[PDB]
Amino acid sequence: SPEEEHPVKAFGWAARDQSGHLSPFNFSRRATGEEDVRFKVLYCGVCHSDLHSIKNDWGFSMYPLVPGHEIVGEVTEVGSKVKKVNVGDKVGVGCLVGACHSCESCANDLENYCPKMILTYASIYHDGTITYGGYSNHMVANERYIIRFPDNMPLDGGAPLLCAGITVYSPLKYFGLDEPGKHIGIVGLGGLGHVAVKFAKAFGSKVTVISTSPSKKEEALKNFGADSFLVSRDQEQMQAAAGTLDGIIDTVSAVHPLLPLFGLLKSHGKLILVGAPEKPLELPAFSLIAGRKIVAGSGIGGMKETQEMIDFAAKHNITADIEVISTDYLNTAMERLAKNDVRYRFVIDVGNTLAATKP
Amino acid sequence: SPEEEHPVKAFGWAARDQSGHLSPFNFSRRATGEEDVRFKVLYCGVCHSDLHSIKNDWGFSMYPLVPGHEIVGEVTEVGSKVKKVNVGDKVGVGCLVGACHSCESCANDLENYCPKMILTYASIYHDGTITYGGYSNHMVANERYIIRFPDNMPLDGGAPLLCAGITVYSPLKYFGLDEPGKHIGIVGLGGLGHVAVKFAKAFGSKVTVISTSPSKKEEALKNFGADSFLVSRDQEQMQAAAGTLDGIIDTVSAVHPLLPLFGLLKSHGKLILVGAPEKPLELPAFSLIAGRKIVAGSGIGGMKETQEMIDFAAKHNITADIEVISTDYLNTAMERLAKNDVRYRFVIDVGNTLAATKP
Ligand SMILES: NC(=O)c1ccc[n+]([C@@H]2O[C@H](COP(=O)([O-])OP(=O)(O)OC[C@H]3O[C@@H](n4cnc5c(N)ncnc54)[C@H](OP(=O)(O)O)[C@@H]3O)[C@@H](O)[C@H]2O)c1
Ligand SMILES: NC(=O)c1ccc[n+]([C@@H]2O[C@H](COP(=O)([O-])OP(=O)(O)OC[C@H]3O[C@@H](n4cnc5c(N)ncnc54)[C@H](OP(=O)(O)O)[C@@H]3O)[C@@H](O)[C@H]2O)c1
Ligand SMILES: [Zn+2]
Ligand SMILES: [Zn+2]
Ligand SMILES: [Zn+2]
Ligand SMILES: [Zn+2]
Repeated sequence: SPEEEHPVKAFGWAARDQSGHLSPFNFSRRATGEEDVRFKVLYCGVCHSDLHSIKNDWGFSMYPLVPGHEIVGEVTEVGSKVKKVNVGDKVGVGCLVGACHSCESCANDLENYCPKMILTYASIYHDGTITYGGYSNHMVANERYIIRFPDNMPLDGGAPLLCAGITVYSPLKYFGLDEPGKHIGIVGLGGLGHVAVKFAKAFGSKVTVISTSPSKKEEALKNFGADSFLVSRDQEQMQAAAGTLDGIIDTVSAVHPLLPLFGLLKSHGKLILVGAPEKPLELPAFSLIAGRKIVAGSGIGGMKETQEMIDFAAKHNITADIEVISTDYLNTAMERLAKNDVRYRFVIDVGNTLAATKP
Repeated sequence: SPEEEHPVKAFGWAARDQSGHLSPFNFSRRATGEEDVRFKVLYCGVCHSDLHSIKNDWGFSMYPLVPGHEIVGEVTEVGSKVKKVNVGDKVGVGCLVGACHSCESCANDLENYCPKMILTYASIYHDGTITYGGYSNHMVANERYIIRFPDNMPLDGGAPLLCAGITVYSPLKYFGLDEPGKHIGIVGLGGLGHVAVKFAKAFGSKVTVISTSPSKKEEALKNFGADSFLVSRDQEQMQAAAGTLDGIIDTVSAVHPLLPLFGLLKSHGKLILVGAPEKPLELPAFSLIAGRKIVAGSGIGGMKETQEMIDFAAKHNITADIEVISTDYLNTAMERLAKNDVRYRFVIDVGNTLAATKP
């Protein structure tokens, strides 16, 4: 049973089937190994991936499932061989908790592209046990997967950077879209989306937000500093912005038309997909052939870059626009997320509200 | 009318509607300008694009339509300003006959990606008249679009290189798939596909052919030098070749599964689409995200590279494997091409059979 699997008792909220209903769940975590860092969870951002997972949208879900991979907390214990962290330090854990550490990808700081990468939740750890996420009281992870939180970085506002942040920061850098002056488009002004605008602006790029929500126009332009706001619903407005973007970061969580997006790209432009739709997208061959355009994918980021990303965010005072919620509000929050009703990221105040939900 | 539009009478075969039925057609071409090169058409390869066009598969077809853009012939007249071409020289014309010549793309020898590029047929020329292709008695084109044919290359066997050849040569070079030690896959062993294998091997790469025709195995391995032949519908064979390719050149002219192709690619692999299916392809976001893979498109090539391509082909004794046909066999040939019944490129013997079809 989950409660007896490991020596240290743990408590959190989990889903038991694809209805995705979350409720109190008792389990356990391994003892602190020599290279392990144990910490009390203070905050955990809510990623749409969490929603996809509890609902089994991708079909890769095993239950019971404890989601959450934008975890921030305070160190309570460290193994005898830990070097970069001390008890009391503020740390975080993203989407990864392990990898093989013996392949070219891992050697090149790309644990995220390791064929044996281990996800923070819904995966199998090196000890053969299921991984449980951040919607819980405490966490333990190997030092290589521990992110050191900057002193000038709010614990709640910076939590989403652990997944949303690195996921958009990584491709902007890798695909050479972080050049000042370049025109970058962001599709879907949601969790990853609004954070992507912030990073793009910090890199000095001109940003165009492509959205299905006219109500987000003022916030996109006046608060996030987007240079242009396009409603994908408006074919008229889209055509007027034809061939204006050097690259696009698409964060849409559902199947959506790609044709219009390629139209916004300049010759040789790049469309980067980071959203994880449940089903395949439509790709018009002509959209790529005419202008030698590219469509690529990107997943989170390696551990080294994740730390570099949070260090950059702290220097540029970048944080997510969050709505802090109590643990018992999780099911309502999940429905609001499904209905595009959050501006722009939910963050669970685990440290102050989880304990009270114990039956 | 086509016959009165220009001063020089011309004769060829054209389609009048989406049925694609080809028959004798009288038209005309402009007088030889100061920078123009006029030549008698000796051969014209039959590209599947010709088939797509006459059947109006893409919807951009204007009728009457004279296809053909793998044109080879002998110069009969040259303008006073022509610098490198002389009467009697063997020359060729590919998919392009013009561009703006005042933009960045043109300046970078990429007339093919110029927004005002002018296709050899079914386009509008600088004088506002419709362009007619190589299924005709003679051709006239500005010197910048004239390819100088190498002395050691057959006029018929080399004709297909003008479109099929440059189209596969360009991406191999551009996406860095032209190096020994690289394992490349070619999807669809047809007109473009078989020439692609030849160039790939000439570059020194290891080549895997992915086909739906098992009868093509022997020719692929024995004649073209492919190192591996995979039947795309054989899941077991495809599975065993998982993650072995650095890149893939997809020439398929119809909708086909991309998921299996992504499976063959190594991490960070590139899938290059050159085939032009009318309907959209299915693109699973996870196929790109898991491994940071790319799908790109490529169209023919610029004039500078087209000349470099044919020179490279001549140096390596590369030619298309053709079936020479008489002009009056065109409708039967189009039916066979539609049914994937040619090994591997039809080439019209215009110089010896076109005139005979004049009533
Ligand atoms: N690959 C990776 O590494 C990675 C990492 C984290 C998350 N993801 C994935 O990225 C996606 C977004 O996550 P979030 O956490 O950013 O989600 P979110 O907060 O729900 O934001 C998605 C944003 O997209 C738009 N959208 C939703 N449904 C749409 C539809 N049917 N058509 C067009 N636009 C639609 C909305 O923006 P508008 O109101 O502006 O239209 C919505 O605000 C999820 O699929 C998630 O699993 C991938
Ligand atoms: N973008 C550009 O610059 C450019 C330039 C020239 C041509 N093209 C386009 O490239 C495509 C190929 O032209 P070709 O002239 O090379 O054509 P082709 O000679 O007909 O060859 C297409 C080859 O693909 C495969 N194929 C056909 N139907 C298929 C199906 N339903 N499923 C899977 N494979 C299929 C067959 O190979 P197997 O027998 O091995 O399966 C066929 O031999 C056309 O769409 C053409 O318009 C693009
Ligand atoms: Zn996430
Ligand atoms: Zn590894
Ligand atoms: Zn062609
Ligand atoms: Zn131009």
